[PDB]
Amino acid sequence: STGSATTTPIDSLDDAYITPVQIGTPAQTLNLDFDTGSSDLWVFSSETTASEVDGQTIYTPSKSTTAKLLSGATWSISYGDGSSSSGDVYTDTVSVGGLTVTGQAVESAKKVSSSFTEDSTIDGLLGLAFSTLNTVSPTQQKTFFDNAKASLDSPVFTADLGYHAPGTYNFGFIDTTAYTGSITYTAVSTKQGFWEWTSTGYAVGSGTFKSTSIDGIADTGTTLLYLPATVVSAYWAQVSGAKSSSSVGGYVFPCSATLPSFTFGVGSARIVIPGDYIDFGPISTGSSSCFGGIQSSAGIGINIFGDVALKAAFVVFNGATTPTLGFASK
Repeated sequence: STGSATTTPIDSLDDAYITPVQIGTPAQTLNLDFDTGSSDLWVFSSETTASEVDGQTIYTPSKSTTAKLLSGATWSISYGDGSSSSGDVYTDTVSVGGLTVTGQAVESAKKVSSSFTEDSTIDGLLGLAFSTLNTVSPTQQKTFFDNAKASLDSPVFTADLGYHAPGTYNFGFIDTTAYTGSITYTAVSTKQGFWEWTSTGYAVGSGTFKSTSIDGIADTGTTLLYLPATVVSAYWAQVSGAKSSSSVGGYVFPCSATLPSFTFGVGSARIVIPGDYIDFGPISTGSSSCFGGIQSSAGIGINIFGDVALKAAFVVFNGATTPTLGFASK
């Protein structure tokens, strides 16, 4: 089997992407944030504290003839941005772009933090990291990809995120028309539960490539590119007037600037992020100070190849017995 679904930016900045997902019988369609940095499929629901729901579409398990309470199971998750959610668990039928999994754990939110409530466009998350990170207790549950894998034509999914435009998540096949050149594959460590790999270096604009190993994670659920402070300083030093602002929380730059590109290495291959992809717009409405799309990871503990980087590539998440990542230009 295979599946194919369109993923759409939630706003004019590409702050995140939503993909329609069918849950239950008859189908209830929710727009979920596919997140290769976490492993829980959770939704706003009829159980979510009413004051914490503000415009989202909810899953109502009592209206699904295939929903079953997973007795005794609870979940609770906290994300790198400080947001969080928790609740109980059902199993139900879940379909993405024509690919169906029966018995998928659907984690129903009883509580969500303010940033989720305040974002009316995201109805929940669909985790695509390794199932060892799933938070369900006392019986850990499998991701949608893990449950579908054995049925797929090939044990892979691909992320093809657009810049200010829709893109695609495919399951079970590699669309050879969606990228240019060849796909370069690189090793993955699953020891932390992430799609963790090592970039071979970077360049700023038309500058020379610096060969240096950069360990990080391929994370569709993080907006920006978070890299070591040395790398980030080298980038922003090429932008007149750019500075790190403790009050704003990162590098800012004059909105009048034209930004240089940023290149990262994948083995001997190179992925070029155009400068425009690094512009996240005014820090506040009407400001002439703009927020940068490359930021320091120094306060995180891990480097994160988020959407800024991934949307410059066609990315293969290869879930073979020994997982690997593939990157192609597009």
